[PDB]
Amino acid sequence: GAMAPSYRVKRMDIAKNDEECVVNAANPRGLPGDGVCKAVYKKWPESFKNSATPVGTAKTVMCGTYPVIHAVGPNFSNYTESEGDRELAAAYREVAKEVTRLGVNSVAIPLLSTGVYSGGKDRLTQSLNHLFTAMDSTDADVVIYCRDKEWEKKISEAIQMRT
Ligand SMILES: Nc1nc2ccc(F)cc2s1
Ligand SMILES: [Cl-]
Ligand SMILES: [Cl-]
Repeated sequence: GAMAPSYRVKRMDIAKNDEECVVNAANPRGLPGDGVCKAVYKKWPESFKNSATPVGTAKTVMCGTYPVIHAVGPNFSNYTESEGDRELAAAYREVAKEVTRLGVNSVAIPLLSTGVYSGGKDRLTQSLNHLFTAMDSTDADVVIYCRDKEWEKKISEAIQMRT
């Protein structure tokens, strides 16, 4: 793992990450989708061979030797707040298992269920806290990707708060 495991946040295209593997905010059917999922499809299209997986799970497919971890957050349009929250926590726990199995020293990760799966709500804090619960016990350097200038500030603050 990383010598001093850390969290960082960058405001850029996750398709341009400088990490040893990437987490896709995937749909359950392995379709190209939109947002992060569309950029991942354009950069690593080979990774979508048999990528379909249920909500609350993660499935890794290699693009050459570069791992793409397809993590399926819930669509809060379809789920109750209670069941959506349980599936969102589960998806990040499956990501932590896959990152550990792969033996990577770093991972690029988006906030799951915060874009077109958010059901039109701000889920920054909900999704980030589930990311921390899952990844805190791993020793990989985690680099969180966002697009919004205000989200970059709010994620940076939440990382710095814990030290
Ligand atoms: N290509 C893209 N990368 C990201 C990374 C984070 C994000 F929130 C949106 C996008 S769209
Ligand atoms: Cl960029
Ligand atoms: Cl999303």
